Amino acid sequence: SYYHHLYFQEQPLRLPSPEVYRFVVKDSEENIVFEDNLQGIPIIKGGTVVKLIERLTYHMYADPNFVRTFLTTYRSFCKPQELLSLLIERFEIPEPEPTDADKISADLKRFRKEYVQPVQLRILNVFRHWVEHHFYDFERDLELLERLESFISSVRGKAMKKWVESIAKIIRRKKQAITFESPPPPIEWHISKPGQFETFDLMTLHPIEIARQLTLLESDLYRKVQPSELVGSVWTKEDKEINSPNLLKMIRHTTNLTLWFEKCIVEAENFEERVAVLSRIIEILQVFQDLNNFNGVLEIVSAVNSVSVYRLDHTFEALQERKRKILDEAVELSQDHFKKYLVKLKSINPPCVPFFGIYLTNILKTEEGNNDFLKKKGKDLINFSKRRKVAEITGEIQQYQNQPYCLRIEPDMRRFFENLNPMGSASEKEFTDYLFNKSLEIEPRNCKQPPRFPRKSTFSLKSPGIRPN
Ligand SMILES: C[C@H]1CN(c2nc(Nc3ccc(O)cc3)nc3ccccc23)CCCN1
Repeated sequence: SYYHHLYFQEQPLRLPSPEVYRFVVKDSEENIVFEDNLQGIPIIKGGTVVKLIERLTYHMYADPNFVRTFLTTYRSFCKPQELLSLLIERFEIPEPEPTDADKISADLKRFRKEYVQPVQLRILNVFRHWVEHHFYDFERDLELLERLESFISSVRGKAMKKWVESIAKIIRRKKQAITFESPPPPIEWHISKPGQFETFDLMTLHPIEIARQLTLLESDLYRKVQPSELVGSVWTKEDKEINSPNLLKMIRHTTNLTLWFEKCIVEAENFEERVAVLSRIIEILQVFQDLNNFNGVLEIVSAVNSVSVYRLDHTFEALQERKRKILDEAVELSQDHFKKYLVKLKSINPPCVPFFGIYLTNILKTEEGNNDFLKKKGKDLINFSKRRKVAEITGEIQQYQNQPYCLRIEPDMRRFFENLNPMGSASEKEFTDYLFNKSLEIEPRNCKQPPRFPRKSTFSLKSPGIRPN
């Protein structure tokens, strides 16, 4: 009564009624649309969530690319509990009502072999991919895992036991949860010595080791970001702390470090000390560059572009020309929408830390420039092509996440950079206003030379340089 729709048309497969199994409703413009201008598997443009689930577990062929993109992006259109219920509903396939003749027929044998078993195995593959690559869904919702484990314990049949045991094995391993191929260089120390963590500061630590330790820290933060933290702009929305925890740590580290570089410059009231502070920051930038940490490079560029720093003409003119040329070459990476940076990224060799902000910007642009739904007369369809476009960008982020640095962690220095709090008790607005007022104090408008302020420390301003020892 219901049927599934090259050089010969074979007999149609008989299916159960949609009244008892939602997924066999005929495809139409009102429930699924394909990228027909794009090219063996048809590319899904959008559909109802029921049709997306049907195609996620399609009986005719496997679709690994859709499975991957779906499981990365589905939270922007479907809740995890809802997804599990839909997959279970998909699994529990009723057989077509036997005709007066059946009351095993050839049609029913076809149905179990061509439809039921393939769809059920597709679902088990989706479960496997789900727990393998998105197990945080199950850490975040213990009931979701209980439902899944209970369901797979109900799956009968020798043919499916190996899939069930493969899923259970992954769950087992997930619930349970540094070597060097060549010797990392010795940790570098300047004025602050090992263990003296209360004296740690921008000018007392070694500029080489500041850049190394910030690079190890930023590499770790970058590596831990999952693509679903970026989908649907969830890191800016209500539940951001639950849905984007690693992304937020990355963003907040960058905010704090950029403000700290600004603070170090503007609070150096003594002119010669401030020029030495800026010069040291440029040396840290150089080492970031040597390490291919372009996140760190552009954090420093961002800091010197802050108004309170940028307006310090006397400080930039007092820089050695050699320091000026290094700074300005890095600033030019960012110009014309990061043209030169993007050329450099495509050519570098690992390990590296890419500039994270450009991905965030491109995802926000894509989220804003595409509608979540395709508009229909009846129920509007989920715009899946939008999610694919976002997944393309998150796929780029992941290329650089398995690239460890041959550098030794310094635990005290790592804690120092994890605990930076340049704002004190000020709000961001208060702190920004404070920095600008301090800028005005240390280089007043139209001063022909900066006023004299006392030196802040009694140490040499001389850098140890960026040659490793
Ligand atoms: C004279 C500038 C001062 N300045 C900067 N100068 C330079 N380079 C520079 C070239 C020639 C020179 O004689 C001295 C410095 N690089 C920067 C990089 C990041 C932020 C600001 C600046 C800030 C205001 C613009 N006017």
